[PDB]
Amino acid sequence: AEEEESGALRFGVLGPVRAWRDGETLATGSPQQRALLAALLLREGRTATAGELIDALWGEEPPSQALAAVRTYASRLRKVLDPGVLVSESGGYAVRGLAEGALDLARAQDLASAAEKARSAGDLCHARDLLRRALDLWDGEVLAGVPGPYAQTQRVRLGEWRLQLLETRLDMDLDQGCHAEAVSELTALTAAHPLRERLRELLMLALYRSGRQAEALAVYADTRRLLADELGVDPRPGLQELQQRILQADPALA
DNA sequence: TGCGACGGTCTGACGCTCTACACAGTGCCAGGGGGAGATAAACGAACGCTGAACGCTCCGG
Repeated sequence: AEEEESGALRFGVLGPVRAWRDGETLATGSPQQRALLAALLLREGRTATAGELIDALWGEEPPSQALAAVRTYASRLRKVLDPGVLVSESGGYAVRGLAEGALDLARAQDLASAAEKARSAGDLCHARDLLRRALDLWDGEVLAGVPGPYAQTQRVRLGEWRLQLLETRLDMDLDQGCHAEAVSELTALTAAHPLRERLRELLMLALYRSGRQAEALAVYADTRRLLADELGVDPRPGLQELQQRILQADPALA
């Protein structure tokens, strides 16, 4: 609320895509219109051609006379948005005139970069606040209810990036000494994510430093059984190494 | 026709890499035809809301 500048236009892509003019929300429109807006936004104001926009929205099988569909989608964007924010260059469209902090993806990138810089500088409270601000950006699943293979690719990429953000965040939480909340939320996540090995290693190191051991090795046994049932292979050697060093009761982690 | 000579025509002028680069002085606008992009509407489609309605276990007086 402290950065609510007058005349500032804010866009939301990390969840359901939305447009905010000075605090009031705009009617984005149809799901394909929303996906076109997302495709034009994530390129950081780079000119995307109409054929590439068609490929991003629809993929391999477009209808024959539906370039005018993208034309009227862009016209509806220019209706909803400013006349000058969306510019037409070389037959394509680009969302220009965006100030800093306008796009939530760029804000997340800057927050992650600042968190990494503070990790390099060793500042725990500052990077903790930066990651707290970062996690308060996306609401629910990214790109909710939009079609297209580009939308699917962005969805899975940003979900994976959020997974690594949670991994780094909670590894730092185990570094600073936050046991209870970490154990609870990682139990919830591994209930949601059954085959994510990194989060389960985080559960192992968290429970080893929290005074709880039985459910830790129970989760580990379930992990090996499910990984053998669904894949037929052996888990990563780092998980076995950390479990072995847990078994010998090494006081370095404690 | 035989003669030299006069002349044009035509050809290549061993092999490779290490190296290896680019190329410069004199007109001007109006009228008209097409297709690129924005517009607002349109015919058809399926997308939702309406809970209703059928049937099940159900705790039960």
